[PDB]
Amino acid sequence: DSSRRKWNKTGHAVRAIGRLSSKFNVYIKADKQKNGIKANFKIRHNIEDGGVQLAYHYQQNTPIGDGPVLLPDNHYLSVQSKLSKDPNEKRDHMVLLEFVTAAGITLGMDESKGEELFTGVVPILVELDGDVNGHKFSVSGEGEGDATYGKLTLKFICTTGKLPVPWPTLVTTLVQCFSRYPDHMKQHDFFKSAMPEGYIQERTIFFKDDGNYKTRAEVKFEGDTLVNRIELKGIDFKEDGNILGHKLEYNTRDQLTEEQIAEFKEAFSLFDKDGDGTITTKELGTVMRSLGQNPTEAELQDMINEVDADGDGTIDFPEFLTMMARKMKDTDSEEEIREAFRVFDKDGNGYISAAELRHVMTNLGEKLTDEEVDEMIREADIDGDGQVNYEEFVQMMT
Ligand SMILES: [Ca+2]
Ligand SMILES: [Ca+2]
Ligand SMILES: [Ca+2]
Ligand SMILES: [Ca+2]
Repeated sequence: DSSRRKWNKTGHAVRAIGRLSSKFNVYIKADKQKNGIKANFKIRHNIEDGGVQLAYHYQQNTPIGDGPVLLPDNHYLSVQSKLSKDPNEKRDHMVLLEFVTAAGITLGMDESKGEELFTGVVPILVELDGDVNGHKFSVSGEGEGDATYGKLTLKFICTTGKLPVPWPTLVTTLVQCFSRYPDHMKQHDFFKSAMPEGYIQERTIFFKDDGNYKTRAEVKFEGDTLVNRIELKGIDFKEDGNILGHKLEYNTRDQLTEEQIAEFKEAFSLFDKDGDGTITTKELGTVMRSLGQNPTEAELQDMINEVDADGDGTIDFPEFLTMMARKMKDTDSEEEIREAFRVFDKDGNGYISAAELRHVMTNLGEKLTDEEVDEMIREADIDGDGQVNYEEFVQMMT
């Protein structure tokens, strides 16, 4: 089991570097000329019997009123969503709990008049009129937002009967003014600064190998209620694809196992060489270099920033756990592991020998004995040739 733990560990570190290089958040930038903002992000929709349907989002927001707004430096929003059902509700519907937090600006230490409209709980009304491939529909929703906690609680109904697209594909269209901006980032909250007059939010959402939604929404106060009024047009969908075919998973209740957390702590340790419970840009750097990469300082800083939910400048184990729960496609993961193979196979002969394995594991800070190295080789060596080929490496690293 201990040669297997060493392979487990190594596979997890290789995958961790890939995930630290991926972009899962909502990336916001200023658009000075338009007195607003742009955003881009990808949503990974789980496909019921396996796989991920990507939805590439592009976004622009512009103020409705004439007053000055806050134009942000580059940052992101991190969103966690739960979709559920009301067992009493006979209409086609969705119950949504969401938490949204601004991050991506590094404080490096542990901890608008519009903003005043958000200091407590605010009631919300949502209205959507859609047309996807000529299928006309309407959604109505109501709830509350509490921007102190970044929290949204809403129930939505399809008021025209059965919803012709899956509910998860509408979540992003169905009030980013309820994001929680940390105290060090209040100057960057464009969304609240545009209130009460509000903003227009426009998106195009490209479902890969399928159709697209284009949306236009007005988000503004009407008296004390924050209202999101939306028109959605979807075109070029496949009648048989994941959207019009209802092939998408509703809720992804999918928490990590105890063994998996156990395995992820061992991977964490391989990064956290000083043992202080944190991974710094330097520690990440050292691991990346022993795996044949040459990241710049700014690239290390960006990688940590992508997962540094608390903005303290380092990755702690909870942050690491969130990151390792990030899905990469079966075939994404794949270039990482190929790269790793080429790094392990020092002479490039297509086999990792025991001497080459030792060399790398040592540089990864496992000091192994002659026997421990042969134990690892034997574990992976399916064809018995005494060395590890690509196909055998894949088996161990996945
Ligand atoms: Ca450390
Ligand atoms: Ca952190
Ligand atoms: Ca070799
Ligand atoms: Ca072999």
